[PDB]
Amino acid sequence: IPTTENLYFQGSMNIFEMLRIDEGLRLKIYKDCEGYYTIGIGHLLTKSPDLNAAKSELDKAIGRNCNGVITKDEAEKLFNQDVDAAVRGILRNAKLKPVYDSLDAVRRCAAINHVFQMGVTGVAGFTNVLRMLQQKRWDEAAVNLAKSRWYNQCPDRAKRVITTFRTGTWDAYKNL
Repeated sequence: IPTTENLYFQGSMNIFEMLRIDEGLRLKIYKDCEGYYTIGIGHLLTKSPDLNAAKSELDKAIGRNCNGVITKDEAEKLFNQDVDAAVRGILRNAKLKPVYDSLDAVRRCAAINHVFQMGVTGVAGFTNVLRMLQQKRWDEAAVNLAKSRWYNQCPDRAKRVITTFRTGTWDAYKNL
């Protein structure tokens, strides 16, 4: 039985806290599970193997000379920008918006997370999953998500998102 504290947990979770868990928080340029230069909270700098391109993109995104290092406040501002971009990317897209609209609040967070991670065209190409979600076929959607390269090449970053699509609860984010 959920305790009073347990019942409060869902109000502490939102898309920012969700992606923060999946992406982590790093103040220095690093390589993600696919070897792509990344910083902050899952901000992909470039797909280039050239660290110099990544640092260039960094200074562009932050607006100062960073030399590969940012502050927590800066990470958070960039993260906020990226979350907004993912939400906007869903809402303007004729394929993703109807699916998003059909989902409950927690699965909506999973959708924004999915888009943040894969980008709009990658997600919008998941024809079967999108249909399953619209039809509330949660088990099937989750099994199909678990076939994707997105999940399989980097399972720890995607696994909680898939669980959340399956359940529409925050359970995968409890007890880290």
